[PDB]
Amino acid sequence: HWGYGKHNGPEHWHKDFPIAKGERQSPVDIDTHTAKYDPSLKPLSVSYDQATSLRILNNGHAFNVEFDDSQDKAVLKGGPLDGTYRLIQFHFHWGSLDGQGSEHTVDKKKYAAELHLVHWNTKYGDFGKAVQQPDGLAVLGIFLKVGSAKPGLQKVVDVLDSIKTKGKSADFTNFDPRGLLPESLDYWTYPGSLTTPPLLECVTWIVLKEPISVSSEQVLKFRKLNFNGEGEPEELMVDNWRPAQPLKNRQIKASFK
Ligand SMILES: NS(=O)(=O)c1ccc(NC(=S)N[C@H]2CCN(c3cccc([N+](=O)[O-])n3)C2)cc1
Ligand SMILES: [Zn+2]
Repeated sequence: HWGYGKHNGPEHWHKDFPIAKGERQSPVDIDTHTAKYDPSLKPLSVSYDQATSLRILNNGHAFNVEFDDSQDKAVLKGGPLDGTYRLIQFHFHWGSLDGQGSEHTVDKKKYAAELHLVHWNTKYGDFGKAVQQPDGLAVLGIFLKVGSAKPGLQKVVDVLDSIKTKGKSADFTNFDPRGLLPESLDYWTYPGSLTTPPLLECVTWIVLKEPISVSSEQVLKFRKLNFNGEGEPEELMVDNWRPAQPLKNRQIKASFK
C-alpha cells in the first residue's frame, strides 16, 4: 500500500523495500560543479521513428504510455550504454505547484515535472529479467518547466480526462515520443535505481540538461488526475515524486564540456 500520501510516502517505503536505503538509489541531486565531463562518452542515439504506442494507463501512481516492445522498434543506444535498450513506456512525475515535481534536481533546483522514458536491455530477453541486472534498464529523464506549450504533449493532455482514476486505460496508438525531446541531447549519467518500489538497482540514468517547456494549462490537466479508483474519495494525483537520495560512492558524468 505504498504511495505519496501523508502515511505511505517515500519516508515509509524502506519498511516493505529495505533497498530504499541502498548504495545506488535514485533520484539524486546533480551538482553541476562536481559532475565531470567525460570525453569518452558517446552521443546518445535515440531511434524513435518506428515507435508503436499502444495504450495509456492510470496505474494509481502516474499514467504510463505503453509501447509495443515485442521487437526492436524504438531503441536507445550509445552514450554510456553497451548494446540495445527497447522503449517499453514513458510516464511523468509532477508537483501540486510549479516550484516542485521533478525527482532529479540540478544544484538543488526542482523542476515542475520530469519525464521518464523507460528502456530495457535486449541482452536479457524480457523486462522482468532485465530489472534483476545492474545494467538491465536505461531511463532517459527530461525536465519540464512551465512556459510556452509543448505541441507534442497535447495529444497526451487531451486523453487524461478519459483515464481520471486508477485502473482506467484508453487506446493510445500512433503517438510519436520524438515530440517530447528538447533540441539538445547533452546529458548527465550515473548508475541508480527505479524511483518507485520495488526500487531495484538496475538503472543507467541519462538525464538531459535542457528542459522542455510546457504550458500552465498542460500541467494543470496532469494535476486533475486521481490516485484513487472510480467512486472512491477523490485524491488529486499531485506530488508523485521521490526526493533526492544520497549519492554515496557514485560519480555523475557529463557528456558536455
Ligand atoms: N520512475 S522510474 O523511471 O525509475 C521507473 C519506475 C517503475 C518502472 N516500472 C516498470 S517499466 N515496470 C514494468 C513491469 C512490467 N511493465 C510492463 C510490461 C509490459 C507491458 C506493459 N504495459 O503495461 O504495457 N508494462 C512495466 C520503471 C521505471
Ligand atoms: Zn519515473
